Amino acid sequence: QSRQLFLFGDQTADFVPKLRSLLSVQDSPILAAFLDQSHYVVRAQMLQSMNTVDHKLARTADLRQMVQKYVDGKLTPAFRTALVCLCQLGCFIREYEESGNMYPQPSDSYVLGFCMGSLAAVAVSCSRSLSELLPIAVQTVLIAFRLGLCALEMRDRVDGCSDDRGDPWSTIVWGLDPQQARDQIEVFCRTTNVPQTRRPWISCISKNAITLSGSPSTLRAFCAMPQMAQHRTAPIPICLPAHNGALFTQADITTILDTTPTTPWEQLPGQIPYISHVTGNVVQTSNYRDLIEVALSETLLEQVRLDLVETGLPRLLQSRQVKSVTIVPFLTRMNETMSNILPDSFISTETRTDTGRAIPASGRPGAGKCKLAIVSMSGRFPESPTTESFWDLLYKGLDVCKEVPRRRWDINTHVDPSGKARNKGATKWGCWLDFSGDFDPRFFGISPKEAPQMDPAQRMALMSTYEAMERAGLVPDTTPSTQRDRIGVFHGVTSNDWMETNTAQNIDTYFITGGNRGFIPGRINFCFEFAGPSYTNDTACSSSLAAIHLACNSLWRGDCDTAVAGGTNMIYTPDGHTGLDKGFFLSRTGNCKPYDDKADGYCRAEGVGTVFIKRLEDALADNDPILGVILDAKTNHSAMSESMTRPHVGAQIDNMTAALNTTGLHPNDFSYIEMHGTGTQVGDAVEMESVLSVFAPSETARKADQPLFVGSAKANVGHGEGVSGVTSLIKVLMMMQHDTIPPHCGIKPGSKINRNFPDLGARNVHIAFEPKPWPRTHTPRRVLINNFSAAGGNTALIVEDAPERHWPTEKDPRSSHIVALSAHVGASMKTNLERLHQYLLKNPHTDLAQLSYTTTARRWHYLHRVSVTGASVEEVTRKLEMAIQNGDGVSRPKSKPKILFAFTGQGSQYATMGKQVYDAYPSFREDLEKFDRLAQSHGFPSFLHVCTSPKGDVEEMAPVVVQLAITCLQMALTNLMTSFGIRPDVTVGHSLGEFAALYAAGVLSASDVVYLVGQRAELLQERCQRGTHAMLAVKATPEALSQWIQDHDCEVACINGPEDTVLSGTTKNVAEVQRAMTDNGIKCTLLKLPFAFHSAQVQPILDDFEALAQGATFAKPQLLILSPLLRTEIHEQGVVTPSYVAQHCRHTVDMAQALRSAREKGLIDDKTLVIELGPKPLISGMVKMTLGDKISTLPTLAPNKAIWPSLQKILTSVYTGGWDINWKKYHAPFASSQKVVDLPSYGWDLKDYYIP
Amino acid sequence: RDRVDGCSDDRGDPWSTIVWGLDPQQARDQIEVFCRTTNVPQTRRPWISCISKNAITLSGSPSTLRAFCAMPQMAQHRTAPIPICLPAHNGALFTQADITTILDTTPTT
Repeated sequence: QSRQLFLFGDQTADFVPKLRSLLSVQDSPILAAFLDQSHYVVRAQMLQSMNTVDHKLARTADLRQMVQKYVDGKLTPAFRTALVCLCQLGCFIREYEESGNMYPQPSDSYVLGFCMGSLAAVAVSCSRSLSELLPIAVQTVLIAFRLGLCALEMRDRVDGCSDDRGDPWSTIVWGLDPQQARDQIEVFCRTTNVPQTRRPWISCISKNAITLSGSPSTLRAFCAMPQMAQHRTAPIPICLPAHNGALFTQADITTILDTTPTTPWEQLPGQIPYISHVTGNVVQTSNYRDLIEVALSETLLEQVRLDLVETGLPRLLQSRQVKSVTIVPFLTRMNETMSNILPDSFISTETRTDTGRAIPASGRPGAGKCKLAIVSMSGRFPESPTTESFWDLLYKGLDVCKEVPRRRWDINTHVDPSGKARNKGATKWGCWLDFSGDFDPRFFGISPKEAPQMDPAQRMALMSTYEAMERAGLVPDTTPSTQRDRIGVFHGVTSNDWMETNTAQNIDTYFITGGNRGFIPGRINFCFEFAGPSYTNDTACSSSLAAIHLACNSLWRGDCDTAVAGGTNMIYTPDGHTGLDKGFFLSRTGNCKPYDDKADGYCRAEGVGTVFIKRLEDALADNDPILGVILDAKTNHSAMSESMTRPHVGAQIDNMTAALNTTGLHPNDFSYIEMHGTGTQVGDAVEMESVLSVFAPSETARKADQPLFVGSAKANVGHGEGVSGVTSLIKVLMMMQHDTIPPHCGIKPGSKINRNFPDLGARNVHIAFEPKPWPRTHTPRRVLINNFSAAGGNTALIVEDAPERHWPTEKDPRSSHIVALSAHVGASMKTNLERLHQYLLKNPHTDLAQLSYTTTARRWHYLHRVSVTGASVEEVTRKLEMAIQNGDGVSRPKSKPKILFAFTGQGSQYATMGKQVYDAYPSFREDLEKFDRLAQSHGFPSFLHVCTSPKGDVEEMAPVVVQLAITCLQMALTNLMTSFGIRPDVTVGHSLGEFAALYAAGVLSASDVVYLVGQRAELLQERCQRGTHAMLAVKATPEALSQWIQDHDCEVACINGPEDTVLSGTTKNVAEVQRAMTDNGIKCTLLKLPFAFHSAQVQPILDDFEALAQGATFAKPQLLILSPLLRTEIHEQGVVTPSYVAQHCRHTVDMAQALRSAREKGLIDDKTLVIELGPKPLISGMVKMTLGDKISTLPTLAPNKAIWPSLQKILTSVYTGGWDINWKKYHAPFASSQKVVDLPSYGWDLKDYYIP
Repeated sequence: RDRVDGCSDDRGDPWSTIVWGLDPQQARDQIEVFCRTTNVPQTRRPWISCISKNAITLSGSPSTLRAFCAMPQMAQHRTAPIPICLPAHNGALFTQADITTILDTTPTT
């Protein structure tokens, strides 16, 4: 039968690319565990067996840093053995963890390893599943690291002068017989007098070649001599001894297997047969420890005989498969090489190779090992009250360095000699925000008296946070990630001006409480009701970026699902100017002016900045507008510096390298570096060499046609000293938005770069002087952000490009759309209306469905409200203009109108009933099909064909089907209105709609309504006779008809209004009454019916129907029920019983009296919404005639009409009344429109709360 | 469960019980007679969920199920309640359409 061969290679392989592949896999738990544990064990072992100087150079915290330091020549040759074994085992683990294949088994597998590739073979052969292989593989990696240390020691014991001579200890010589090579070695060593320990030896004996190992000096002298010139040679870059039984001994292996006891040697027996690379035979079955010892003996004590392997492997299978069915192909699984040899030696029989990754996808990577999506942003910057103005200022390369105005403080009042007194300034520059006093306290539930005592930074942070929340379409408690208890606030602030100390004009009890320093995030938590973790950070000049790091850490740990990371910097008290302007740290000139031969300092600036961060999975599920993705945050300290102030090049290099190692990206994947650009003459020099060392190390470096640009927002707005990190992140996100690298304003056109950067261009590192196109392509654009502080802390943030998801374009079936606006006052209502109107005029091509989705489902709805419906953006624009002109929302609302559900009788049936809602909302369709199945399980025929098929009207339809169709349609409509959030306050049904009213009131369950209606209809069909009675609609008061009814034996069926009554009786009596009152001028309508309820025709079924109704459960009403039978209200448990339901079908429907009594009792006023549920509005006329024209009746369905005008009028009226709609369920079945449109920001009702 | 007993949001009482020493056919006949005599709607009838060899399990709405057991001709049998409060194992209440709705958000190519 077929078998599989697993092959493992030696150290000669190229493992760095493959190992880099393993470190990037994402949905493999065992592989991640294997990498973590292998690094842990090697980290433990390398302290014991390394000297102090060599350990400090090679010390690593993670496997990615180990792989980095290996390629930099900071490790030793001992690490190569460990890393190659680790790569082989990780490759096996990934191959079998991604395909989901059955683990290799003893009876269908073989394992073979070459020249230290046998350790992984032993580990794999001693396992039954991938769970048992994890600890064994970690132990094997430890043993492989110990094998490398033993060979390094022997290398130094033979050639102590070869600490630098890591030259090839081996070479390949072609066309040389082993015996001739042996004799030549002997003669050369005898003639040249070489010590016995330096003699060459043959490591490997292949068929067309042999490998010669030895000390580089003697080996090269032996090869570089006559009698070997004919042979072609190739050095092998390995620099360790091996395969020499004259140098190693069993006692060397015993030292390797020292820290590896397992209580039973057979704790791990062997399963898969094992083949030796020095014999070509199957090794006798043993346990793990006895097989590792064999592997090390073969590696260090014996010659690797590849010719014997090639001869014996074919014979091994031939002796086995011959006893089996037949010799069949061989799957060959490889890790480094030696496949290509096997199919050639095998083409005599059997061979194949492998590949695969075919298990179902999973849930996205967890809280860790996952990217963080920035979904919105906001802030305030100098001369930029928005992020749009900030970009417009970046684009042209403006600097806004400016002196203090009289608004904050007048320098002329400070005119005085050298400031040796208190509160004496020494510098005059500074970039303040003119718009600092503006606030809207009422939006945040704050008294206008309390507002002046608040810290301005706090108020601007509040408004910016709301703006960022608006820009992401984030509504708390609407998605799993936006539950109020899963939202944290992470603020970074270092200097608080006039927040806790200065105030003297006014003091109250609520002065220090509420604003100490922890009340910025605390007040954000309280005002927005965020009940997750809350922190503040002081890292002075990297407070905001370190706070973003803390927020990312909380998101990676799982402490929150959404993070609000920001920062503020205020200079309201200019006292800080004096302190810094003593060591020349501050500047007596303009803006920061980053790296150049002109730098003299930096200018302080104020600002605010907010970003909302989620995990990428949560933002993808919420349909949020991702701005960018965070890949890694890193922080360290430049503690090993001459002073805290002095920056250290090594520390910054280490931080940037750590970020790069974590992300797994090459330095050539980065197109922009956002530098800290402190502005000091020497400060920027250190950062530039750090950047070049990390990113553009040399000329002709990997930079060939991929330029790197550098710059900093400190050139445009100054040094934020706490908002620098958020400012830089916001700048970088707005570069991806506009696909443009802004010009750099640090260097004047007539100036020159600093002489310490002589050949920036030669390295392919440029500084934009004009806006540069930065197009968005299929390859994401990566940016590195840097932040430093004079406290010594360094933060580095790597930001990627957001992906392109699908945005499923598809036409929306709706013909019109609703656009909703709201505000907490009238001024804001007018402002928001004007802003949306201007926006739509400026962008006439916007999507209307997505506009509706954004305005309704992705917004919070305040007191004042407005709605508009249009078929296109132009119609909506006209209607918005009319709303602006007429007011429409500027006046306070009131009274929250009551909602009455009215259910129509049985004269409203028609084919294709409610088919438009059935085709619009899957929930309605599911409910209707559920009710049809429920009726079928009750013993009644299916009625669903009434509401879908257009064939057949009354010919093939019995009363049961049409009555059940009407009733179940009304119940489904009730469920649909309940989903949208519409809760009735009272119910009323006419004749057959009474049951739906009871269902809506909570009295009956769905089965009890179906049961009662169907049983009543079946009794009617069975007992009564069709066509005996008739109904007569008469335009006369029921009192005036007493004589005509008391003489012709008729009866009053329904009293539908003050002058509308329906009479019932036999056909002869009905005709006689019609003739009699026709001659009197009365207008009558004759209705022919097969069965006449509320007449004498239903007497026989009364007793039977009352007995059946005993089985139904009548519960306590949950809401008022208007009873046309009792002509009063029902609000107790015992009123509705089987006796009530029996009388209802026989006595008169006094709809007029029920409505009149409800009006008198004050239960329904004229300003209440009467939502008419049913196939056709008939109680609307009753309500209009009985109560008046001042009551609004809202139909649902109609025979030949579109639902959307009617459905949207209900939602609009309820929404404008003051009630809350479940807008997410109104938009749910239309995925095309579920995209957030970038609309204007909130129309803040701003006022100047400036304190003198 | 809510479609049959909307007044059983609080009545999460045992929708099932175990009755020992009752033949399935005798239980079926007694259920039929009780339902015919007491005029119970077709959706509230008891049904046998499980048929072991020594016992059977009777499922139904708690109100009708307890009234059926709490009557003569079943006093002899020892009964215990199963604290489960959901319907199941009833082809007269569920249908292939319910299963199709269940397997909605589960396509594999």
